[PDB]
Amino acid sequence: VFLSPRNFGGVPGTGVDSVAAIEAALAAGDVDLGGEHWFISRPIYCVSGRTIQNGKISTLAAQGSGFMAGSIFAPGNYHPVYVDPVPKLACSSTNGSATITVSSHEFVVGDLVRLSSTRGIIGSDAVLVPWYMQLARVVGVSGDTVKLDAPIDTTETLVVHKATPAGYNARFNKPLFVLERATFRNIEVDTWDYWTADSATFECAFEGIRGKARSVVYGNTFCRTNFDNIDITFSNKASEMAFGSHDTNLSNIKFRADSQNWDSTNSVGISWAESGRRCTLDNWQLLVPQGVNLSVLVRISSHRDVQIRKGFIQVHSSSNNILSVEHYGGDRPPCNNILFEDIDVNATGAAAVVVDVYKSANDSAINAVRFEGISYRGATPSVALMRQRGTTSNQVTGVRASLYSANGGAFLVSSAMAWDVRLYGPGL
Repeated sequence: VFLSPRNFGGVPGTGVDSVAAIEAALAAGDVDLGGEHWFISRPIYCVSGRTIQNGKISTLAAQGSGFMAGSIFAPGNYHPVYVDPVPKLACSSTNGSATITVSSHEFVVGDLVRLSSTRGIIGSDAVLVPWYMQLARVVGVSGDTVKLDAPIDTTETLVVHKATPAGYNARFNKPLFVLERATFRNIEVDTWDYWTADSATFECAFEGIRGKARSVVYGNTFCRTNFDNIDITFSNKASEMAFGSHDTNLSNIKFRADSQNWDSTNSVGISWAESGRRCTLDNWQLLVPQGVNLSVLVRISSHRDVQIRKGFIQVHSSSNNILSVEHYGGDRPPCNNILFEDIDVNATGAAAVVVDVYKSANDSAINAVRFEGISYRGATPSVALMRQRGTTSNQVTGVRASLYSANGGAFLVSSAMAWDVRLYGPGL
C-alpha cells in the first residue's frame, strides 16, 4: 500500500534483481509495486501483517534451478521435513474444547501454536503426516492451562509447538515460519515454478492474482486463508492444499491449463489430501485445452468438511475421471462431509467415469458424500456415469447424487449400498 521498493534501491522494468529491495520495504511497511514489472532472483520472504499489491513479479531463475528456485513468494515456508524435527510437547485436549493442558510450555497470549496428532502416516517426504493438524492463536494462559481462539475437532492425542519455533530452519536455511495477517492484492506472477512452493499461512488473503506458473493454488498449511479472483495459466497442477490446510476458501478461480508449457509428468487437477478440514472452492473454471490430458480433474483423498460449488469444467480429451472421492485407509483421517454442488462438465471426448467413490481397503472411511447438480455434456461415459466400490466388510454406504446426463451412462456398484441417485434428462 504505502512504500515502494524504489525507496529501498529497487529497479523495475530492466531485468535486474529487486528481491532485497522488496524484502527491505516489507520490513518497513506495506508495499505498492507501482503497477511496474519487478524481477526477483529467488522467492520474496513475506512479513506478517504486510500487504503487497499492484504490480508484476517475474523470476530470473533458470527452469530446473531446483525446487522453489523459481517461486514468487515464501508465504511462510512449512514443508513436512522441516516441521518433523521441531520438538513438540504432549498436551491434554478434548474434542469440542478450545482448552489444552501442556506441562512446561512457554506460550504467551497472542502466540500462534500448531496442534498435531502423533497418529498419522509416513508420506511422500518420508515424514509423519498427522491424522489431525490445526493452527490456532493462544488467547489465555495460567500455569499449564492454555486457551485457544478455536476448538479442537478430534479425539486424537495431540502434541503442540510454536507455529514459528525460534532456532529451527527450513529450505535455504531460512527460519521456519507461518505468515500471519498478510494480504496479496492485484499481482501478476510470471514463473515456470510453483508461484508458492513451501508455505504456511494464518489469516492471510490472496486477492487478484493472475499470470503463469506451474500451479494455481498450491502449498502447505493454508489456514484461515482466502484465495479470491485467481486467474492463472498453469503447466502442471491446478490445486493441492497439503500438510493440514484448514478453514481456507477459494472463490472466483480460473484454472487455465497451459498447452504450450504443459508438463504431463505427474500432472494434477484439483487434488486435496494431507488431512485438510473445512476447505471450500466456489465459483471456478477448470479449462484444459486441446493437446493437454489430465487423468483426474477433481479428487478428494484425506480431506473432510469439503464444499466444491458453482464449477464449470471443459476438457478437450477422452477417458478422463471427473469427480472422485477416494480413501486408502490406514491412519488417514476420513473423507467425511464432502459436497460437490452445481458442477457443469463438458468433454469433447467421452469421460471414463464422471462420479467415482472408491474404498481401497477394509478400513477405508468415506461418509456423507453428495454429488448434487452434476451436468455432464458429452458422449456416454466409456466406464461409468457413476461408480461406487467398497469391500465386502467395508461397503460404500449413504452416497447421494443428482445427475443431468443427456447421453446417460452405466451405474456401476461393487460392495456399495444405501445410495440415492436421481437422474434427470434435458427439458425439465
